[PDB]
Amino acid sequence: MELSFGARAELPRIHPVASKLLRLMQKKETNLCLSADVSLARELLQLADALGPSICMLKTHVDILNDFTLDVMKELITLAKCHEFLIFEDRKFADIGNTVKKQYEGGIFKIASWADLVNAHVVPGSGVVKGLQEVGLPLHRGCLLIAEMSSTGSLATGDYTRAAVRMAEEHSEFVVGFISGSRVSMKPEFLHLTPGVQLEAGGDNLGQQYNSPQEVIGKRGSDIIIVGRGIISAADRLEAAEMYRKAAWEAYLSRLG
Amino acid sequence: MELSFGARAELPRIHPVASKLLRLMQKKETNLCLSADVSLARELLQLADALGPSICMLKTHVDILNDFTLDVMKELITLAKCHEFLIFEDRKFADIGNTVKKQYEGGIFKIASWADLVNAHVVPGSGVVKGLQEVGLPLHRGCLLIAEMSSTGSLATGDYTRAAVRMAEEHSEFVVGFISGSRVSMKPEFLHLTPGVQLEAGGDNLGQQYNSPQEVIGKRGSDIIIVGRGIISAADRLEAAEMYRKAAWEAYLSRLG
Ligand SMILES: *c1cc(=O)[nH]c(=O)n1[C@@H]1O[C@H](COP(=O)(O)O)[C@@H](O)[C@H]1O
Ligand SMILES: *c1cc(=O)[nH]c(=O)n1[C@@H]1O[C@H](COP(=O)(O)O)[C@@H](O)[C@H]1O
Repeated sequence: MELSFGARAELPRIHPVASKLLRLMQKKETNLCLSADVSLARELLQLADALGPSICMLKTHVDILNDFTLDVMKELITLAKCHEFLIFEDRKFADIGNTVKKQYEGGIFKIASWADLVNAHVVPGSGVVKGLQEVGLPLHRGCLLIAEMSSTGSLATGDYTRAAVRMAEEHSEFVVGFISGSRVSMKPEFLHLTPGVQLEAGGDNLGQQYNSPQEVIGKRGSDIIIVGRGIISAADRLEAAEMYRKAAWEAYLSRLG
Repeated sequence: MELSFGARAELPRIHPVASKLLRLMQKKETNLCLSADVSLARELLQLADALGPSICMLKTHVDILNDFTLDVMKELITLAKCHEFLIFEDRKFADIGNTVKKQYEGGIFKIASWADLVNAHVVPGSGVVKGLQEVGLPLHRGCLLIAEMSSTGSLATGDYTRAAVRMAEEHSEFVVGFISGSRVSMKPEFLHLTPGVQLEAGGDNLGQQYNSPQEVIGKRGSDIIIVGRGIISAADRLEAAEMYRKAAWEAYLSRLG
């Protein structure tokens, strides 16, 4: 039984961060996350401002920003509130719990202070989630677990993916969904976000593989497309964003009815 | 037909970085890597200077340093050159090749500019290594692949571990060995480095598990122990470093002869 984003936002077990997201997806008619894979703060903020209306989420790699400061992140928060989107830092945590706790809270980035969402690899075992949760819980943050990857030779398959699902189910106070290539849980309170998305067929020269929004959202039952180069490489990033938005939104609408 | 570290340093297929490491290990009689898990530059630099003579390597998490600057790294390299140890950034890369390339070279940290060694998880497939190599090779760097993890519930087992070994063999120009709990490769040009080490049985509250140096080096056939809290939390960190060095060194001597 397929529910709209708006209905899912009111599910009994839903995390407030997942609720917030689903509500804005419904309101704005977007299930598109911009992967803002740029090196300049000015470009990041210019993309966030311009594309903000078209997106439900902006995904960051702050460790690639040459001119990162916390003040940059303050302005990004301002744009996120204005345009109504979540910020997701794609840190892809993959260490022991005691370490990831500090990497999340601390250092120069202070990721927990500005990121609504983060993600973690499950390879280290559930300790990884426990450590993140000690930081994220009071801050009303959420976490996505990496159940599958988009890249060639990914080992995130079979029993590995199944472990990802179990680990999410067991930490549903904090874990709000998955990075995956398709639906991996049947629990509707879980979000499925899918990278490796482009309109055109292809890949890159470093193992990345692309599937279309229609395939990912429509056929494979994912919720949100994550799109970097498909948009960022365009001349007009706004036009490209709208193209991806409409593709993902209509694929979603068709699955519902 | 087990060779000494000194002999392994001279193997025809040895990587230059491994060779440099192996030689200093023999020279200093140390197969101990300090995990310098601290939040202040001053403390990182003080531990490096004080414990430098006892260690073959210093493992960093730069993303937990509250006051990182490239100047702090410049100074660490000075100490590394003085005391003769390598710098290993435990970045645990776990993303697509295109992304890790930028995370390794770029951002605020510019890891490749100062870390002799980095490590990577094998979960994304070989693209993760291809991406890092692009930066690492011109900069005369090495990489370790994470074949096993020390934490409870680790998924880095069986076929995954085998996959890591194959990936290293196929990228021997850049990959110099492993993060593992035991010997995973029969090829003597590869290093094995083992975290999750303390003299006493136990663990932490967040899934870390400990085995002793004699167990790891002696019975399980690893080359180097990685030790954080076992040293840093001791009252006397110098004496602590010396105990771990002597344990790991003796264990190595015994396995050899
Ligand atoms: C993370 C996990 C994964 O399985 N695949 C990924 O590509 N990523 C990240 O998503 C973005 C993909 O961007 P693009 O191929 O659309 O440009 C990227 O930031 C990568 O790190
Ligand atoms: C990395 C990989 C692994 O399998 N286990 C690990 O513990 N780590 C890193 O090694 C250090 C262990 O420190 P300690 O338990 O001796 O204090 C730590 O920096 C962890 O991130």
